[PDB]
Amino acid sequence: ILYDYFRSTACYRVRIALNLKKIAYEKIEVHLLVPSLDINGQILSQSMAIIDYLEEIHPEMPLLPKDPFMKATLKSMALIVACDMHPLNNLRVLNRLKEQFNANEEQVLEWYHHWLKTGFDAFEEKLGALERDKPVCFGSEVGLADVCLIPQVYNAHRFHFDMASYPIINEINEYCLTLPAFHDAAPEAIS
Amino acid sequence: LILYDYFRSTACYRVRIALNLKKIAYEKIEVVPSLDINGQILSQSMAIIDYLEEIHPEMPLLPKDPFMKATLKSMALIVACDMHPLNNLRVLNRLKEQFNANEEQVLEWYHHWLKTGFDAFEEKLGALERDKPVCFGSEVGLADVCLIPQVYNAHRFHFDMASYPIINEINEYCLTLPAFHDAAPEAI
Repeated sequence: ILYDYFRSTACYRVRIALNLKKIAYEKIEVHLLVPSLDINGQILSQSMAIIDYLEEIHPEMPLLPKDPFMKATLKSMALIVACDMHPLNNLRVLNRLKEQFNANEEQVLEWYHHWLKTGFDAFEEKLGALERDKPVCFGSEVGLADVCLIPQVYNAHRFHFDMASYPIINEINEYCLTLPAFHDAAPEAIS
Repeated sequence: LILYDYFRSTACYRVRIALNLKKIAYEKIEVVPSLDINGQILSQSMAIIDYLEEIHPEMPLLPKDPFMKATLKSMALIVACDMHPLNNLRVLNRLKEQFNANEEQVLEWYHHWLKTGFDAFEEKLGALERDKPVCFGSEVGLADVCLIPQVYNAHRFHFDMASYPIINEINEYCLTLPAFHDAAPEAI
């Protein structure tokens, strides 16, 4: 049982992860902990934690390489998104800017775009040191970094940030968006 | 094996601790954090620790049960994801740059995220069993490694921890152990 909010980036990651490794689950659409997984009564939060659990009980369709260093390297790229980007732009943060600072619309956008630039700069950076056979983050299979990247890029277009500066990312996103696992997990697919 | 380190960076504090718990020898350079493995560099504090845990399985920072392992992972994420990033220097600077925020406004911000996170953390703590002041069971783990340094940030910024009895017990206990004590910024 996945408890799901369709506008949630975190939830988008989980939805992709569940598809990629072809895990049979069961969705429960709610409003506004999401995502959260119910495992025979036992509830688990935090999208990165949720994904690592899946990865552990369902080792097939690995979202990470075996090489301990590469595994950690890809992980840290997923963290760039999940730690150095998403947290700053969460609805809760935008609202604090509005409460505390009565941020007008251009202000929220400038803030929001600021962390996009910083996060995509760093991401495309490390991206440039890896080799790939297709437009995925690394290698010849889609992984954890791609799982976290697609939802972040979705947010960026939604807030109309211009991706011109990030060719490799733009390619990977385009590629990934043609897989059912990604496509069917999109928020639009939900409604 | 090299660690680019800053003594008062709570992310590096997390890493220093894990290196100690695992008794891994390493060269420390005070400029982060970044781990330099034979010329190859790795950069996210949570990624680094996961690397230490795969490369050095012994002195496990997490239990074997997949659920409890995931559960403590998520508590660690409460801190690493829902707390620390919002209160990073770069963010505070941004508030003063974009909103010309003042001291007292920066503090209100900083404390709001402290409160929000500790509330959640203390919450999940209440559902868990322990035989000493650690997050879970009778051995320190990854959650402890992330909690202590966050707590340090809370004191450093004069945030009242009165409402988090368990957290406060854990912080106290863990700081009695050399692995934590010797990784603290004061020690550095």
